[PDB]
Amino acid sequence: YVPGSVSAAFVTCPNEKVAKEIARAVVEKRLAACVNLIPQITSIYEWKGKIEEDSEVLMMIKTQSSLVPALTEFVRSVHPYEVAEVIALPVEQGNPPYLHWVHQVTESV
Amino acid sequence: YVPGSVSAAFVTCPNEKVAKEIARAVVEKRLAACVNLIPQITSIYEWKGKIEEDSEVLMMIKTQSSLVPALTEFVRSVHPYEVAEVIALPVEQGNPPYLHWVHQVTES
Amino acid sequence: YVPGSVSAAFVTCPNEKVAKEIARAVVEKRLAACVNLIPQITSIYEWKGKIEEDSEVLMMIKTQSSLVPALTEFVRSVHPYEVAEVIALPVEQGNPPYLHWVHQVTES
Repeated sequence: YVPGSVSAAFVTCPNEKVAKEIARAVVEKRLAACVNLIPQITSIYEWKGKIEEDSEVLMMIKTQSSLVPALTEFVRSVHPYEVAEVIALPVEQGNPPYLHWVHQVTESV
Repeated sequence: YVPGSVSAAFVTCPNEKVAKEIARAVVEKRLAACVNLIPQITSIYEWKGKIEEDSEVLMMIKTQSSLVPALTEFVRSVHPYEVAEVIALPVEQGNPPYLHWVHQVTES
Repeated sequence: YVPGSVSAAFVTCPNEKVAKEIARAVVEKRLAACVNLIPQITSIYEWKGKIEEDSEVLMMIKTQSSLVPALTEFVRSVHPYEVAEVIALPVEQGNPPYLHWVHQVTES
């Protein structure tokens, strides 16, 4: 395992149906090895000077770090918002056969 | 995008109502760009030798890394418990215009 | 605070009753200081040429970075999976007495 060669990316979505469309497509396209959907989130941020509280879904995405720029761009291309929240945090350690799988199921088309 | 220059911080609150109040507060004060609250969490740890399980709310907060010290101090004050659990993890990549927006709505 | 001396590990489990026995066991063995269980996740991934969506529980475990291999070995020895997902992310900043507490309850 090379530290930092896998990453967990977060993306938030307006509802569960868009989240699952997008989760299903990143995996079909091999941009990611798996996606965990966390429903029922409440997002709180400022917009147009006012504080909003939206009902959302958070996606946690496991992919190779070298693929996050293509993941992200795919995300921008389909996402309802027009500035989509994508962040990716490096995996330093883990289950060595899990990490390998992430690499396998996501490499070389 | 400068790697490491935005962090995602995670904070555990005893219930929705305090979590929402803190989340509102840190965003109004521009200590954070946005906060995701995740309800119906269960936390398990040792207390004075013995396993507990609490019912809580986990907050994920995005903000500039150089702001992590003040957010944490804000969270410490404001308080229910004595030791506030805040950890921040470095964001290495992501959607540039989004990360740019984080830096601007918390800017200096 | 030594940056990256604490880690946040994510483990995905089939249900609440499994995540909970593992959660209790890692805390008890002092492989971890604190575990949060996030219920009601959907996992999406390709298996056998098609998309699977399973109903699952995500655990988030705070512990000493130096303890992750022993954490991971234990998780793998008790976990129904057959390739359990365990990933760890370095905690670069946060609440120093909290982080000191993570180290004390898992002390070497």
